Amino acid sequence: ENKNFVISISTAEQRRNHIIEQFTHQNIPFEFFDAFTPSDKLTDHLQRYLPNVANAAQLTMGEKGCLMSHFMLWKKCIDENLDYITLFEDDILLGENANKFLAEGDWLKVRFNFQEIFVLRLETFLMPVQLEKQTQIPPFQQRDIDILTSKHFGTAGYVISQGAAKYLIALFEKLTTEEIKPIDEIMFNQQINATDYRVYQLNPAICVQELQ
Amino acid sequence: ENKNFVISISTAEQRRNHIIEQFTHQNIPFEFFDAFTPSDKLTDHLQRYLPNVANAAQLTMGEKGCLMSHFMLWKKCIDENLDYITLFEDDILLGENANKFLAEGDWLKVRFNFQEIFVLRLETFLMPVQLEKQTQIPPFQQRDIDILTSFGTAGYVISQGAAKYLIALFEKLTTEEIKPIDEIMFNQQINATDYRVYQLNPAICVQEL
Ligand SMILES: O=c1ccn([C@@H]2O[C@H](COP(=O)(O)OP(=O)(O)O)[C@@H](O)[C@H]2O)c(=O)[nH]1
Ligand SMILES: O=c1ccn([C@@H]2O[C@H](COP(=O)(O)OP(=O)(O)O)[C@@H](O)[C@H]2O)c(=O)[nH]1
Repeated sequence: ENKNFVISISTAEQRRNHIIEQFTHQNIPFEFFDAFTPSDKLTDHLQRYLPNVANAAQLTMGEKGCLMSHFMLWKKCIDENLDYITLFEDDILLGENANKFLAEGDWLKVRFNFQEIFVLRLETFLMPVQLEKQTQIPPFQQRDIDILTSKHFGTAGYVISQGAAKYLIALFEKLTTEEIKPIDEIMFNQQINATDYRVYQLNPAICVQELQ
Repeated sequence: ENKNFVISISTAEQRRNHIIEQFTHQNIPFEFFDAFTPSDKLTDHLQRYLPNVANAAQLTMGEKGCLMSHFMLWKKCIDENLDYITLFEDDILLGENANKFLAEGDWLKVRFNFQEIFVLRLETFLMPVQLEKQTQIPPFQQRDIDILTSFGTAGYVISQGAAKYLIALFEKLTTEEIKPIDEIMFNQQINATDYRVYQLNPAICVQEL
C-alpha cells in the first residue's frame, strides 16, 4: 500500500509537476493530498477536529491549513492501519538516491518498532535559533551585539510511525487554545523532551525545501 | 549598587573559590546567591510563586531549583529597583577584558532602554538542539539515523523590563508549557513580540564541565 503523501494545493499544478518529475524519475510511488487552504472546508475541519486551533489567534490561517493537512494525514495513517506514513510538502527537492529510502520500507521495518512513537526527518536539519548581526546597537570593546532569531524546523519531509500519529493527534486535541503553536514548533521543538516521543534525523538528509 | 550575582549551592566551596579567583583577578564586584536545592525551602518557594512548575513532572527538582534561583534574582532586580541585573552560574570561565563589561554599566545604559525588555547573553552561544549519533539503530545507505536532542543560563544581563516580563511569563505558563529555564528563555520565547534576546560575540564567559 502507498506510504508517500505530498501535501499540495489542488490548483498548484506547477508545484505538482515539479513533484511528479522528481518522484517518477526515481520510480518512487506517491499520492497527492489536497492541502487545506482558507476556505469553508478548512473552517469546518477546524471546528470538527481542532476547535482549539480554530480559536488560536497566534496562528495564521495558512499555518492552520498546514497543520490541518498534516493532522488529516496522521488520521489516514490510523484509519488505514499503516505501520507508518511518509509526508512531504510540495516544495521539496529530492536528493539523488531517494528511491532506496522512499520506494521501499523494509529498512524502516528492521530499524524501528512502529507501535513506538517516533518521527524520522528526511529533510535537512535546520537550526531553530540563529545569530543575526544588527546595526542599531554599536559594538563594545570589539564585541558585536548580535540578535538571536528563531527559524522554523521544516515539516516538508518526514516518516511518522503509527504510534506517533496517535500521539500527535491526541496531543493536538488536548492542547488548549493558548498552548497551540505552529506545527513545526510542536513536532520538533516543544515535544523533543516528552518521554516516549523520539525525533530522529537522517544524516545526511535525502531532501531539502526549495524555499529559502 | 552590585549588579553581578552568581548562583551557587551554599556548600559548593570548590566552585565558589574558583569564582572568587576569577572575578577578583579582574576586579569585578559580585555576590553569591545561594542556589535552591531539593528542600522545604525550594518546595515552599515553588508553591508560593510557581505552583504550575511544582506540578510539572517533566522537570527534575534540580531544574526546578535552578529556575527558582533565577526567578528570585529577577524579583531582586524589581525589589531593589535595579536598571538591570547580571546573572551567572558558578561553573564558568571569564574571558579577557571582562572588567569593562561587568564592573561598569555605562556601556549598557547608552545602548539599551532598561524599561524595555531585553536579555543580553554574555556566555558563548550554543546551538539549543544537536544531532546525537547513536549505536542501536544501524545506518542505511551511508546515512546515519541521529537523534535530535536538546542553551545555557550561565551568564546574561537582564533589564528590569525583562525581569518583569519573565516573572509574569513564568507565572502564566501552564504545566504543559513548562520546560527547563534555558529552553523557555532562549528558544521558545525568541518567537515573542516585545522580548529581544541579544548575544555578545565573541562572548565574555564560557561554561565548564
Ligand atoms: O493554506 C495552505 C497553504 C499551504 N499549505 C501547504 O504547506 C506547504 C508549504 O507551503 P508554502 O511553502 O507555499 O508556504 P505557505 O503558503 O504554507 O506559507 C505546502 O505543502 C502547501 O501545500 C497548506 O496546507 N495550506
Ligand atoms: O538544585 C540545584 C542545582 C543546581 N543549581 C544551580 O544551577 C547551576 C548549574 O549547576 P549544575 O551545572 O551543577 O546543574 P545540575 O548538575 O545541578 O543540573 C549552578 O549555578 C547551580 O548552583 C540550583 O540552583 N539548584
